Amino acid sequence: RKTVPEFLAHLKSLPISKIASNDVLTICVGNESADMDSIASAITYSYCQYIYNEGTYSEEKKKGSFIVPIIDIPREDLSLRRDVMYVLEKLKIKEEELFFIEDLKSLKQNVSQGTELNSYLVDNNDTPKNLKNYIDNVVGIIDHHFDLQKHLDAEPRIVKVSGSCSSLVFNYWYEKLQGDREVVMNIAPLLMGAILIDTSNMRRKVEESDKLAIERCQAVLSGAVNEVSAQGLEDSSEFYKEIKSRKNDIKGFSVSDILKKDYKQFNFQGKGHKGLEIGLSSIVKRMSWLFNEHGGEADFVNQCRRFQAERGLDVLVLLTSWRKAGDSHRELVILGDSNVVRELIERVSDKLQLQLFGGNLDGGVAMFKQLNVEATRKQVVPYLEEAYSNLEE
Ligand SMILES: [Mn+2]
Repeated sequence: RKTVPEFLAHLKSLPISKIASNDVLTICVGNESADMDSIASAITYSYCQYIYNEGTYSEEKKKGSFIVPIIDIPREDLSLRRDVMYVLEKLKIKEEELFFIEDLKSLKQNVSQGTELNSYLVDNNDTPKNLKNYIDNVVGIIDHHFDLQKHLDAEPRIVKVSGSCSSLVFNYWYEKLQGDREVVMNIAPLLMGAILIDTSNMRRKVEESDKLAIERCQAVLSGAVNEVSAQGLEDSSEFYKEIKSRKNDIKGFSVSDILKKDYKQFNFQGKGHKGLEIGLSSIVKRMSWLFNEHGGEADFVNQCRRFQAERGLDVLVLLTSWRKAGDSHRELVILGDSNVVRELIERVSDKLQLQLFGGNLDGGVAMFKQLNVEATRKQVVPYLEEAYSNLEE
């Protein structure tokens, strides 16, 4: 019975032909932002599949093959997620045991050209754009984002409301593993990392899936007890503070690091035959902090324009958020051609309750207080998409 690092090291020790089966190599990948949820969900799916197939739950059912968990970023970018590093350290998962974009490319390169590369998707429901030329078929989906209604024949195909995708992944596998306590012990830090960050320690965005996953972890982590003490929840709170603090820590990172470490890119289809290439970076510190840490407004904006150019974007959006004295604050900063950016912002300003504090839409760089403090990137993207659909051409 291998632990999670032992399972990962075992995959690393195998020839690709023993990972693949009948000319199919199967992976599981999260989304291009590679946050805690994407990383935890991918590793969990893959590890649970391994345990399931090796065990007696799968008897008189038949056993597939290994699933390689993928983290969809360059290996070097892992360190930008200090919260994730901390949680991986708790499980003794070494970075050299994990599989990143480089590894997936080496896989695709080192396997025969006739071998199909099929993917489970977790924390997304269509293939990340950067992997479209690597992945042949989507075979299963577990996600909690807007349902794009693709891959309707996926097995499983779970796209449902959840604070954390990881809750859905875990509950799915927990049933199949008949509550296997060892598995739960072996993944709990990674699972709870994702659930607690995504739900702000089970205080925001909580759904029945998250409540169930937590209940299941508590039962195991407690073991045999005559009464339930406060200690488990106290430990959960200390762990939350550690991960939240580290997610909130971007000191010492470059502007490019900050922009790329929680980033999603889209192409919006509009009335024009050419779409809008748009990237959105979600950031944990306010603009004045960012400026002060990065040589000032001018220097900071210069580095943003560089990142925009490098990623081939028509529009770059920065979404900041933070909490102070118990209250949420948000800002939205947009960079792009004055025409498109003015029209987009003018169409979403009411819903997002945007108040200009710097720049000018006509210059193509503008900075807004966002008084709709409930709206995250998950909401902002469709608002912008709708706005873009209304633009003439
Ligand atoms: Mn998620």
